[PDB]
Parts: sequence; structure tokens; C-alpha cells
Amino acid sequence: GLVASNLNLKPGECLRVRGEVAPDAKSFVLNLGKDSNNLCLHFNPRFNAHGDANTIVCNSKDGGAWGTEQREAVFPFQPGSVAEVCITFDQANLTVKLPDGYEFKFPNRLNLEAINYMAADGDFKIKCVAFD
Amino acid sequence: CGLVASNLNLKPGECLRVRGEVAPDAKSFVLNLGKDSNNLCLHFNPRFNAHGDANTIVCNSKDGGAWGTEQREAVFPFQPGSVAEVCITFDQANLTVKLPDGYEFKFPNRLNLEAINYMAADGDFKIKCVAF
Repeated sequence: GLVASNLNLKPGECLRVRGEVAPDAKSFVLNLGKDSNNLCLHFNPRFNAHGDANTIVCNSKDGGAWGTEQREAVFPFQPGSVAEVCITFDQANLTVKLPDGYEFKFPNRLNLEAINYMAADGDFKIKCVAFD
Repeated sequence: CGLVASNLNLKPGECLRVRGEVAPDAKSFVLNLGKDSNNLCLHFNPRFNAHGDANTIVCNSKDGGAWGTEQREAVFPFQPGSVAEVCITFDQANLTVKLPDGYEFKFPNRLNLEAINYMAADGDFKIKCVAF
């Protein structure tokens, strides 16, 4: 999927990503961070993958090492449909806003002062990216 | 270097919209489109005051690392310290570039691209949003 670099997203700004969830989607990923080996956020909604049904799985990656994984409480995504995710962050946490008025915070484990990398994988085609 | 995006997958007939902020003391900026960084269907280079050119848009392509013959446009609907949006589509024969103030120009699809998968911004132009 889409790979963007030099995003230079800073605290106080909002990264908006809108796209299309494939009609027969099994899962999709949104990775954010410094680069492919340093992710402040691995956002992985699973419709049906690795034995999981309708669950968002999140984690970080530091120097290539995956951190402690966690399943989120909600799943506001549907196969074959439009969905927008919005991310902001500060020194301590990332805030992830999801469809249907849901949102959750994820610890800023890497202590990132900026987000410069984003990569989409799986059954999700990004159609629009906005800053602020 | 500004935002760099790959795996865009822009198909013929689809419109790529790029909106950004022209810096207050902008000398020039670049929008590169193509297959990848070495194969550009469009090097879009508005020059406010650079390389001896004043308020002039210069375009060219790059094929396998080789720059083609540069092309000068006849309009310059840009001004430092403001927002500007450019829209691009293509077919087999030309790309069509739509500029502010209702201006537009065509550039030959020299590399015969059937998709645009790469986009990069450079210079005094900060991308606020990209849609495709």
C-alpha cells in the first residue's frame, strides 16, 4: 500500500487518513513512526486474520523489536467501505480517532518528537491524506 | 525535501489533487510525479526567482535517470505566502495539469505511463493534503 516519508508531523497537528476497506477484507495495517524499523504505532484492524475476528491489534516497534501487543476495545470498521483514521500525538501518548466517534490513546513508547513515516498494508487503499 | 509518497496507484482518468502552502519568501518549488524517483512523467518546477528565471514554470521528464527536453509554460498563477492547489490527470497521450486561476496545460506522456505511483515535493511548498 501507500508509503509516505518526510511527513514531519509534529505535536499539535493532526494526520487524517481516509481510504477504502476492500470488499472481502481480512485485515489491514497502518504503520506510523520514524521509519520501517521504528514504529510508534502499528495499527492493525483484523476482520478475520490469525484466528481473530473484528479486533484492532496495536503495537510498537523499536529498533526492529516488537513491543507489547494489545487488542483494543472497539471495531468500527466494515468490509468494502470508506473509513477515516485521525492521529495526533504528544510526548506521552498518541491519540487515535476512529469512525463512529470512537477513539483511544496509545503510549508514545519511542518518545518520538515527530512522525515522518507512514505505510499502509493489507485490504485498505488510501485515497486521501491531510495534515492539520 | 518535502513529502515523498510511493505506491500511489493513480489510474488514468483519476485526478490527483495536491494542496500546499507556498512559503512567504519562496524562490521555487518542485512536484515530481512518475513511476519512481528515476522515471518521472512530470517534473513540475514553478520558479518565482531562481536560476535566472522569474515567475516561470519549467517542466520536464526523466527516463531511466535521463532528463528530457525542458518545457516552459506561459502562465504563473502562484504567489509567495499563500495556499495553492494543482490537479493532475493523464491519458495515453498527455498529462493534464490544472492550476489556480483557471489555467491549465498539457505535457506529453513521454514514458507512456499507465499509472502514476510516485510523488515527491521539494522546495518552498509545504503539502497540506493529497487526494487521489
